[PDB]
Amino acid sequence: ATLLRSLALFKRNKDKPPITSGSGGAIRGIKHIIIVPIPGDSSITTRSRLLDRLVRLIGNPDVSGPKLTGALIGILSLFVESPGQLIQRITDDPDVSIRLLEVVQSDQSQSGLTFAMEDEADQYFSQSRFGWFENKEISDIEVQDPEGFNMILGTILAQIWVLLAKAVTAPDTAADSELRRWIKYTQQRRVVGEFRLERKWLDVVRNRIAEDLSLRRFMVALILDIKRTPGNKPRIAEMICDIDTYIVEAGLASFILTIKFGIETMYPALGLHEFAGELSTLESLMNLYQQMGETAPYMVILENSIQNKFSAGSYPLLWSYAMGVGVELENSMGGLNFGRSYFDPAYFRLGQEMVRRSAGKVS
Amino acid sequence: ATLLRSLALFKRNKDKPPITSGSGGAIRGIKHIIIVPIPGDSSITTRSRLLDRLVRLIGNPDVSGPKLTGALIGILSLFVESPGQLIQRITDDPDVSIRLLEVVQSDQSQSGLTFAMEDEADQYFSQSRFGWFENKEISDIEVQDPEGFNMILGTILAQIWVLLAKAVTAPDTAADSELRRWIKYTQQRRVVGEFRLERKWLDVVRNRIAEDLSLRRFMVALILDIKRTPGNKPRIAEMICDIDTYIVEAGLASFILTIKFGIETMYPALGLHEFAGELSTLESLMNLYQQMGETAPYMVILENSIQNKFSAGSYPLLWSYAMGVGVELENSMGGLNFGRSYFDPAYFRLGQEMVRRSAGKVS
Amino acid sequence: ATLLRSLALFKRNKDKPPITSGSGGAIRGIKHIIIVPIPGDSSITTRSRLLDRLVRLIGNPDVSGPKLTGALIGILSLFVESPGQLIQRITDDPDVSIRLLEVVQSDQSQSGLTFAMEDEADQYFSQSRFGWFENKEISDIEVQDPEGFNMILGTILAQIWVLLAKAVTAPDTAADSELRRWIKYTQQRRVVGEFRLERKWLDVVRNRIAEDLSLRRFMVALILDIKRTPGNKPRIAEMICDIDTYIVEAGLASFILTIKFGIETMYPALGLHEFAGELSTLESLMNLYQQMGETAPYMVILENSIQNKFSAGSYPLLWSYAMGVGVELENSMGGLNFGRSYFDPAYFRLGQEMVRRSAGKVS
RNA sequence: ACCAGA
RNA sequence: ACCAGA
RNA sequence: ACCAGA
RNA sequence: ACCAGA
Repeated sequence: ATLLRSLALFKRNKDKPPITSGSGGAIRGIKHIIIVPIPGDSSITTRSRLLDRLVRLIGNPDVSGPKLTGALIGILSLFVESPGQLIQRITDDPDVSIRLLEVVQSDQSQSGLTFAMEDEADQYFSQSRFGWFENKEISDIEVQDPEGFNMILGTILAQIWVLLAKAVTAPDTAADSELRRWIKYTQQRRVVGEFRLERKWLDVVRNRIAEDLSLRRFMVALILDIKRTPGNKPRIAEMICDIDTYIVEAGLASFILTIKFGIETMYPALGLHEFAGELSTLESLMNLYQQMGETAPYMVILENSIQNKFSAGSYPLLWSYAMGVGVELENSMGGLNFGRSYFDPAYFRLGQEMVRRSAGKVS
Repeated sequence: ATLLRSLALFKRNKDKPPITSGSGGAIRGIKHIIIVPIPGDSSITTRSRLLDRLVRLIGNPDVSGPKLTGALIGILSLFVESPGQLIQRITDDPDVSIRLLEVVQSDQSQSGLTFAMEDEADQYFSQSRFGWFENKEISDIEVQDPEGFNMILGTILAQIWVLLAKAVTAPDTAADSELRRWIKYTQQRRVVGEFRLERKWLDVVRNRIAEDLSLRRFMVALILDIKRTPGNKPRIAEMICDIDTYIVEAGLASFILTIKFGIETMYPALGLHEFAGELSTLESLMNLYQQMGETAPYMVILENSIQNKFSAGSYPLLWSYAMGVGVELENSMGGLNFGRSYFDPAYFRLGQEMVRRSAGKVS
Repeated sequence: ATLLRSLALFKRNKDKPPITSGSGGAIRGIKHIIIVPIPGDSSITTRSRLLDRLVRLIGNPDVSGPKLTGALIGILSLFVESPGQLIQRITDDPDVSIRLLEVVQSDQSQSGLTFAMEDEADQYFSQSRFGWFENKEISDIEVQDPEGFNMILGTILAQIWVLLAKAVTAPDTAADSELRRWIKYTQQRRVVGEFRLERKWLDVVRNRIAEDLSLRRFMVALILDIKRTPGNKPRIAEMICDIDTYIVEAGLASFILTIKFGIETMYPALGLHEFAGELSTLESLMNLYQQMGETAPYMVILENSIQNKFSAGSYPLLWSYAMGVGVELENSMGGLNFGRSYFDPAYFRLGQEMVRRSAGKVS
């Protein structure tokens, strides 16, 4: 029986994360200065004016790659006291150097904001192609109370964080799903229902989160910082960690649903010998998933190299069995597109057959 | 059998609370000064006058967000000696900074109360839209005896704490349920039956408890402080912990009733293989429920991010089975609305069928 | 079988008493000075005169809340040497501060008693609405022998302690039950049969014990001190612990009779699966009942928050089965009112059917 | 909450 | 999220 | 890569 | 040495 433990150790080394800290520092890329307009000063009034001048900055076809990513990092961190020590706390991206600039309110400037460069800010912040709210009776969302801005900012962030859930997996067919979360935070009284940003504003951001990678690394790594906050989180931060249950494991559902339907049901069609090698390369992917730490449900949001390893192509037979168990059990699995060049529908029909045979067949 | 314990550890890490104390302090939100008018001095007379001038403050359409929340925190803590060291004892909310001000009685002021700012208090405390008692022959509820005020304050609090039970779950259809608790504390002689605040006063408060989150964090976290009081509690505090049995787990009844009817009855339709994966993701939610501590029955009152995890959408088949067992056993389960996009009524009809088949069928 | 012990631990934590000593001291209510006229000096004569001037104080419509409760605490502790070190020994109520004053006899005062304030006592102690004995040929019950006063005080206390048995559960229909205990202590020669206080005197006290809560906490917590007295108790104290067998568990008979008829009979209709979940939430209420200690039969006399947990609404089916077994077995169960909004008479008729089927049907 | 209990 | 619970 | 998830 | 592998 010496072949067995020599086989299991063979799959616990080729299916092992490589050890690190071997690069001396000659892998770091050419940097890229990005511009994140942080809120200026203690006062609430200028950070509501900053949010107003930076939401309509995004709804603009004339904004670039870095100017839009720095605009989003500028508004995804307005919910904290002193956002400057949050951006440099979170960003460990090696391709983007944060050069973040303070924005203070003024009555001299055209937009109303200067940089702490009085009119140079007006070329930073400035009709049928400007993205804005759906109730476009709105002109400005500048307020002066703290709990007003806390509910407006919580409304704007709650429909940028739900973009992250399927900006990279189902970008085009995300419009119906993300509305069902907007309905969720409206009846929870988390957000205000009036201030729904339109299809064209969100399609700027959803296309942006999909097309660059350092914006997603900022959006993921602050979520991981929200989770570590021990006590009662602040209420926008609780909302971001509430949206997070839709963002985790988003793009690993050829692996999560393989576990949920192929493994956990335990039909008699797992003792097939053709699965016996593929239950071990799925056992080792569950050992690998929990030793990657808290960055493991985001491996395809962060789009690292290790999500090729959790792909269903390494277990093409036991995955198809789990799609057969999956679409026969739930109504919700009927909408899942599983179109791959390794499908083998003879085990998909064997997956459905074990469910239909075991209808009233208590084990 | 190495796949089995590798599977169970996989569900005891993705269904695990994240470890904390990783934020250095850069998550804390922008603060918000709130105004909680605490009772002034040792004497009973000014805290009955404070209760009188602050109940009718709430029945007013001209009061704001923070002024109403500070009015409620002002009256939900009048039942203790020195309420100032209760508010700063309870409030660990990061979005609200308590600036609490002492209120002393006077004969110079219009309302009768000054701040320890003689007439500035009159703009703080001051007909068919002013909410007040149903027997609106009442003008004032200022008294001078201690046991009188102890019964009037116990009457006002006992119909604010029953608002919390379903302010966030069934806000609109709470009017018939909360009356059945008002009838309970009338025949127990806990409250006085005359001083029933009307529909329009309570709909200010029930809408308030629903729409902001730092008021609920104060209402929850003093309940958790009432429970820790070892000996005989004071009688208003015993009443709050008595109302508490209706506030606990309020919004988790897709999980509590899944345990009560799906699990604990133990019909032969739990050995279905389609439930075998969903009895383990319900076993791990019972491990998670008791290691969250004493803040776990209030997770949807506090509206944290972990009540998405106890949702019935993660076990959509075994939940529907338990609604089928549930509505067939009790008359009371017929009023429960369970309308979700994952219902699958083929197991709801299988849930009813196991009850009807097992009518006189002792195991 | 890992779901089973994970289920049983889930019900031994949500159905668990919360741990205590977490309040630093900021729960304690506003105090309330009460006036308990203790007997003055060693001599027997002034404590018989104190009892005389304080029984007719209670039969008076002009006495208040605190003056009546302090009058009752004044006479419920006359049976001990030095009653002053009994009141401050018993009262751990946080809402009532005992300010107890010594009463000495005199020939200068109108009532005959001064305070150790010669005429100020006459406004403390002073016809068809004055409650007094039924044989209202009696003018005074002042005596001079010790065994005379020991039998008069034992007569007055034995019809105040039987008020406590159902002052809070069946207040209105207690007049026929409490007479059957007065007949019991008359043929035992415990009391004197002549000195029966009338309906109108006792309806002052029974309404008082029902309407305030700190009087019941004094009446309960001295009963618990009577029980701890090791040797032969004094004879009035033996009588109070003799009345106590009617005061214990008074208001828990939807739980005691559920145990007595539903559980202990062990008909074949307990192996129903619909009861199998409700025999475990009744098993855990028997674990909870004996770890609450010696204050557990008085939880609804003390009216704490934990008697909502022993309510029949948490086991609405197995309770109705036990009312069906109950009213079919005894004549005495026919008088029990069990009218609740969770009755489900299909198991009440199933409860009666198991008794009628098992008539001469020895197991 | 409601019965009977020397 | 929605029932009943002295 | 694609579903559903108060 | 030769396949497939978001």
